[PDB]
Amino acid sequence: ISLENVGCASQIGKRKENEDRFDFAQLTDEVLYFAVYDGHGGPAAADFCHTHMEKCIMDLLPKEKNLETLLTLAFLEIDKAFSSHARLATLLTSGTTATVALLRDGIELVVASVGDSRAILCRKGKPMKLTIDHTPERKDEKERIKKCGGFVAWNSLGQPHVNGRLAMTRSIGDLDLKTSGVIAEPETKRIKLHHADDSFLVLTTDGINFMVNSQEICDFVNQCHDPNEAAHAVTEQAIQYGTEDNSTAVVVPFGAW
Ligand SMILES: [Mg+2]
Repeated sequence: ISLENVGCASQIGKRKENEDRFDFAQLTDEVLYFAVYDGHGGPAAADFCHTHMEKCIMDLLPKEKNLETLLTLAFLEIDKAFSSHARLATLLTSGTTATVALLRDGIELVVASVGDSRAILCRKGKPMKLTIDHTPERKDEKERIKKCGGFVAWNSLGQPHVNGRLAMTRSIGDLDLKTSGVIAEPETKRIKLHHADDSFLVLTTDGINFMVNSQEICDFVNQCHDPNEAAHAVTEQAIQYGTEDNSTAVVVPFGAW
């Protein structure tokens, strides 16, 4: 897996600020990192994650061999550190998704997420979704919101929001909703890559996600010669469909690219 062929694109769109962050790096000889963070309420929370995630992960790697466990601890560590940082005034309502992929030894893929940023494995030409959206229509998420003293309010567009404010049920930051069910504990997915079958991994933010489903995302990517082109093609398509949000994509090529 060569990081020199990863594609990335981040387009601000019709917003005053780009609140998306993305990154990838080689953390150790065995472990590669890829992440998108889709901010809301100001970029503070996404930028924080973008600034602190590598080190938080690298510190944990000699202590935790289980990548799913590691990523869970890391997300909670990062949220704890962010909350100290905001405390010490819009920062109290700054929040972010976080979708983090670790790839160990070129073959063991672990994805941890809170929120609605997607990670899609293209396996044998078909989308395999490696995240599930943390949104208020989800039965388990609904139930935990009520259990912790939050509630769901539906806006005039028929969209559900936690306490009438937040469209997702897990995030980093959103400190005012951390005691009402909006947790930083991620869900994780583990998959063994198969380099004959597996074509790429694509991470996307809501500027894309609101415009296209995950099959359409794979479609855009597959019509492109390289990941770099693919990553721009995905973001530009979202914009052409009239998206108003920041649009960010990371395309990581695998054996079957
Ligand atoms: Mg956003």
